[PDB]
Amino acid sequence: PFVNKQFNYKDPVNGVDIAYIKIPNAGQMQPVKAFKIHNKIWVIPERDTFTNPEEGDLNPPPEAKQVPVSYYDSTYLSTDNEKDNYLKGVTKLFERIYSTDLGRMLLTSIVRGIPFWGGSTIDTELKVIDTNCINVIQPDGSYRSEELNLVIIGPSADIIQFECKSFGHEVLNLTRNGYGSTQYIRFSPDFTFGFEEGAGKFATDPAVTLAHELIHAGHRLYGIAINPNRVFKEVSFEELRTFGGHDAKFIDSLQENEFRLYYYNKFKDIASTLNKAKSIVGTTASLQYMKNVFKEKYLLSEDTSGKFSVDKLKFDKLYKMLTEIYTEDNFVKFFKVLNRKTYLNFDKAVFKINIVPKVNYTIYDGFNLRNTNLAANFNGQNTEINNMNFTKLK
Ligand code: NI
Ligand SMILES: [Zn+2]
Repeated sequence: PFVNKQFNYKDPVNGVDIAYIKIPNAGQMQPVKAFKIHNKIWVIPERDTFTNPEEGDLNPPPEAKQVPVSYYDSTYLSTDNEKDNYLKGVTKLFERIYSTDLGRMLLTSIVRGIPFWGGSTIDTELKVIDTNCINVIQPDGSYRSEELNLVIIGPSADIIQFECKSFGHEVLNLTRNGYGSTQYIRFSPDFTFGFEEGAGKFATDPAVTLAHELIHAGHRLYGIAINPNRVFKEVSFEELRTFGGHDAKFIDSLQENEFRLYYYNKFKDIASTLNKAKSIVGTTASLQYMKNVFKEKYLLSEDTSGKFSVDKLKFDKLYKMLTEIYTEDNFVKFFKVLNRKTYLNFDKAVFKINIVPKVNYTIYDGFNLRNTNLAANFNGQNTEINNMNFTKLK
């Protein structure tokens, strides 16, 4: 959200909000420089070779999809200057999202969405799940485990394949059992995608793209994501609800109620677990403090005795906010930008962009800069009218 510090990539490490860290992902990875831009939110200006052991190399595979479906450059985001621009780009997009009431609400929900402490085998002990933390190097070279909700990280091999990644549990389905897990969003502010509205060729505002992933992240942080195997005529349920607008109508109402009820019961389990709890692992967190943190997250009701329960009214509000109010469609309305009308894009294009310079893109106007000839008719997003801002890869 509000990012109160303007980071430069070369800013000196301080072990607090600028640090070298390691990701839970097994293997002895080299520590990477990361920046804490807000409570619970970090940015790692590196290509993601870390979250998936089968995706550790950036070269195009022999059978790669071609532009504009995929795009490959093993050297993208390999230099200090690129990483600085990436950090600054990602930060600007957070400000753009935060500048809307809707984005302010979403970013708040995200910060509150601490992944549940369901790490213990003793059903009376509260314990953090290791894969919801990062290890932060300290001055003496020791590591300090820090909980976090969200990491923005550079893309893996396919530069334009953005998505939410998270570490799984051996038995728990964290993004689908109400628990939640730290979300790693593969994202780049340095490219964007085209759509058609000889029809004009427009570019998606990167803030909409990022907001889209943040919506996925919200579902996944509250453990209410829909299994990708659930689709409607086909596109996944999870994508249709996230995109919103016209295409949401293809979601089966009954199926929608099934999941609302399902996740209702999942929240109830969480409340019972909290009630049961007697021990807690760690240091700066009292069990009372954590119970309160999760009361806050799941909007639980608490009686005089201190017992937790789920309020169906509060639950309905929260669920609707996360699944119906936070949509790409609704963000487009708040940004007042042009966006493709339907989830599936049959006229794709890919462009290199640079959002960082003020002459190019602003927190308040994106590409459609007020008091320029780019202000009207979404001229700023028109790849032919605003051609200096969009370099077509193919
Ligand atoms: Ni229709
Ligand atoms: Zn999506």
